[PDB]
Amino acid sequence: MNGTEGPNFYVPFSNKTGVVRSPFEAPQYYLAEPWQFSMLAAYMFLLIMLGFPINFLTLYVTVQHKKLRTPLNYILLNLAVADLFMVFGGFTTTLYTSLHGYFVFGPTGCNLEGFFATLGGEIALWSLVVLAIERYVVVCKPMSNFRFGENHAIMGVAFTWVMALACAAPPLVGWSRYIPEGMQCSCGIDYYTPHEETNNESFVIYMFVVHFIIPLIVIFFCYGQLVFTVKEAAAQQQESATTQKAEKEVTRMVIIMVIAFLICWLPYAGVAFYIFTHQGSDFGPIFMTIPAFFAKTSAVYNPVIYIMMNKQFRNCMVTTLCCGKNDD
Ligand SMILES: *[C@@H]1O[C@H](CO)[C@@H](O[C@@H]2O[C@H](CO)[C@@H](O[C@@H]3O[C@H](CO)[C@@H](O)[C@H](O)[C@@H]3O)[C@H](O)[C@H]2NC(C)=O)[C@H](O)[C@H]1NC(C)=O
Ligand SMILES: *[C@@H]1O[C@H](CO)[C@@H](O[C@@H]2O[C@H](CO)[C@@H](O[C@@H]3O[C@H](CO)[C@@H](O)[C@H](O)[C@@H]3O)[C@H](O)[C@H]2NC(C)=O)[C@H](O)[C@H]1NC(C)=O
Ligand SMILES: CCCCCCCCOCCOCCOCCOCCO
Ligand SMILES: *C/C=C(C)/C=C\C=C(C)\C=C\C1=C(C)CCCC1(C)C
Ligand SMILES: CCCCCCCCCCCC[N+](C)(C)[O-]
Ligand SMILES: [Zn+2]
Repeated sequence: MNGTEGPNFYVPFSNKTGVVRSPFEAPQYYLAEPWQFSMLAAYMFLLIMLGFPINFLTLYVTVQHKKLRTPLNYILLNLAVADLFMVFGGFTTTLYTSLHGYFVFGPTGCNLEGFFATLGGEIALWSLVVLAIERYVVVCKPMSNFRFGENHAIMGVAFTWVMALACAAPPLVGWSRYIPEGMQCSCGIDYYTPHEETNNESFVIYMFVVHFIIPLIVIFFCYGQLVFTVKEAAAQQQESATTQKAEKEVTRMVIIMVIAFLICWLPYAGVAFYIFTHQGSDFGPIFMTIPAFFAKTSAVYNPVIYIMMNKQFRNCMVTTLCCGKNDD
């Protein structure tokens, strides 16, 4: 056996030397150097100390400024909340797990870490869908005399929560399950075992198809409509050069957010898909540790892209932080 399966775990280390233990029962220092566990800990600590203030700040600045009530403003507020859930719901646990080198909080700890990570990632993915569609509607206005206003914004946000929970929750109640990965200090979906009792196989398929591929199809479609229009379907829409310059700011930003997501999550995606199609194969704990922990920057990069690429949000922020002068 290249790894060590247990009732509820899969250590990617051979147990021929009898050293393997359950990531729920004892430290995993046999897996790698303890200074590496300190690196993860240190890492999570930074993510928490960065993620807590940039998200809250985003959330706070948005609420405080009434003029910040467009679909973008709404979507980014939504991410800010999603990220605070990742930070406080998940990262605190992954931090503490890294410090002890195992899930001292047992499977309940693992569920927290896996849930909020999955939730935050998916909320970001589906939010991208809502934005692309909003860019589509606002930049090409295909449907009739329609208004993607505040009302749809709310419906947009609720929508992201629905899809994301459709992915993150089922493994909490019997469809697949959260399971330790890599050095055993973070938890992901079970790509590792078939465990037919929780119908693992069918969940992983559902996840990759509905919670990765489909959303990418939708965004790709929208991206199609925008390239086309910015080309020859907009010169007939008489888009005044004055609005386009502000609607191109926002369009560029969404595109960057989409690229950042791919940069952040594809590596995890690939390893997961690999493991899934090579169960039992010989891979170490480092194979998934790097992509998994890297993906956790998803809790941080969005508000930063926001601050850096949306002048209106930026100015409001400086205003909030400087009190009065640097508004809404
Ligand atoms: C655990 O990992 C090892 C690799 O580290 C996997 O073992 C590999 O298994 C394949 C078959 O699935 C072996 O291929 C066979 O090679 C012989 C040559 O003697 C050939 O006649 C067969 O037709 C076939 O091609 C491969 O050699 C083997 N690698 C080694 C060196 O062990 C294994 O599948 C993984 N899981 C298990 C079973 O523990
Ligand atoms: C990796 O292999 C090691 C041993 O190579 C596994 O740990 C060992 O597990 C055995 C069987 O559970 C333990 O033996 C116990 O013996 C008493 C006899 O009084 C019996 O009453 C128990 O039911 C049990 O059979 C043994 O203590 C333990 N060895 C130690 C101390 O490490 C280990 O479980 C394997 N990794 C995993 C968790 O898959
Ligand atoms: C230098 C990399 C060459 C190895 C490429 C292997 C391609 C095997 O096709 C499998 C299809 O998987 C999708 C993308 O492939 C990337 C790695 O494949 C591993 C499968 O998870
Ligand atoms: C640090 C902990 C992590 C990364 C735990 C779990 C992550 C997932 C189950 C991720 C799922 C996916 C997302 C969020 C978006 C890209 C596709 C996906 C299905 C791999
Ligand atoms: C539905 C399939 C999606 C798979 C996405 C794959 C992205 C590639 C990322 C690196 C994976 C390569 N590998 C084998 C080292 O894991
Ligand atoms: Zn409306």
